[PDB]
Amino acid sequence: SCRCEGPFYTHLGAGPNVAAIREIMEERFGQKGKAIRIERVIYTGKEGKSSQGCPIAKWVVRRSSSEEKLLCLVRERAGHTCEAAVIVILILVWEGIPLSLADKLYSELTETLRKYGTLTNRRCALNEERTCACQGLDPETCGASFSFGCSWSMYYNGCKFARSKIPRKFKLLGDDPKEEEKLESHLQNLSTLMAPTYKKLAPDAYNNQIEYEHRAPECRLGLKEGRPFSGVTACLDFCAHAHRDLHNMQNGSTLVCTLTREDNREFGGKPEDEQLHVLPLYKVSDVDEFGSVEAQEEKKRSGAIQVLSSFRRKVRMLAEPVKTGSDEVWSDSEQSFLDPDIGGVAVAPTHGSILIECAKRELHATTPLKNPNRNHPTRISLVFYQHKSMNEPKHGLALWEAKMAEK
DNA sequence: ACCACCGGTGG
DNA sequence: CACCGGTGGT
Ligand SMILES: O=C(O)CNC(=O)C(=O)O
Ligand SMILES: [Fe+2]
Ligand SMILES: [Zn+2]
Ligand SMILES: [Zn+2]
Ligand SMILES: [Zn+2]
Repeated sequence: SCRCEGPFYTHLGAGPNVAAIREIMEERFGQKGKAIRIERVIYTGKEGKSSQGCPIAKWVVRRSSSEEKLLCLVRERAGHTCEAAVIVILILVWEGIPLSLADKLYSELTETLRKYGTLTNRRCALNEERTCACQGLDPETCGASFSFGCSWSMYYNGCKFARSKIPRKFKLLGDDPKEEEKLESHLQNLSTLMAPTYKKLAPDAYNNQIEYEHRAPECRLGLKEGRPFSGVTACLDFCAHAHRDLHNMQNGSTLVCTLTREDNREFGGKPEDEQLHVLPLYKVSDVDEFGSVEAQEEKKRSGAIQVLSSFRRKVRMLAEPVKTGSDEVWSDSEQSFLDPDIGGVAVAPTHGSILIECAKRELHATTPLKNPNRNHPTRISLVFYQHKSMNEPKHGLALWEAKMAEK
């Protein structure tokens, strides 16, 4: 209840002040002090974008040291003094899965998806004018998104598998059952590993996604009781333009596991290239977690908060909209950088890291790669989610069979 | 409003 | 190659 600004929700969760969040996260993660970093971010509502307008970052929150284990972005709600005055927006576990696992997933998923992977077009693959080339213009190499598990379907108002006699949640090109089983095993195993981390760090969101686990098990991933996830998307060097995951269930979240190219697996030192995760409607604070101006200035000079970097680069523009050859034009971010209130708070997720955010409510995006290449990607993101209305047994078979019966 | 959306099956 | 039809967002 409230009687006292951006989307309001508390399932990640929330408290009367920044200090309360620290207690909450210290309790959840188990460690105290340095291990947990909290950045205050400010919702401006003014979207950061290039002149074209594709995703851009204005600030990059980077892991400060090996000591930093948990990053939490918090939004202090303008004018509130209640028990949910400050809410958690993003949680990032730098050391999310074992590094040997992360190395092995990188290789295996890249190899499997490049040869047997089947494309999944998405509106967020393109800018508003549907004329950009953020993915790269080589069909064999361009960044791409692949969708697996279950997903919601307007045609059934439920799982897309409502008619499927034994559906293939991990359909690869053509036929090969053995390749699909191998891909299934990796992502099933990873789903299984990630659930307890999700329970631990975002229990309220985890609990919501678990409610109907026993009613619709056919629409859940994972091999062990506690199955919050329904679908997985693999994004290889994919530039996701600013969007919200509107199909996701209410009061849940998305877990994003990041895998990086081999030149970007050591703490510190720059790889080139690098893909960023962006909240285009936020700016960073004047002040650090505990309210010190000097402290936040130190982070800026040390690079824990990297202040970008207005650019003027050259890029491709398609002569005709994709609509569901090209010319060079130069892209600019001068205007987003002129306005202190135009947002673009980004994080640089590491190899093996796990990012938690309410992707349904928060506008978000990933930056385009300099030279996208899905066959040897700079970044692979593994995005775990549950869509709305995935609460019926057997992929909603009964419902549709019954709805068509009355006709 | 109203355009435009992380597919599948039978034929 | 053609039916099935929910709903946020500028
Ligand atoms: O790649 C991640 O950081 C973000 N992924 C998405 O926003 C998505 O595919 O819906
Ligand atoms: Fe998304
Ligand atoms: Zn673009
Ligand atoms: Zn309040
Ligand atoms: Zn299903």
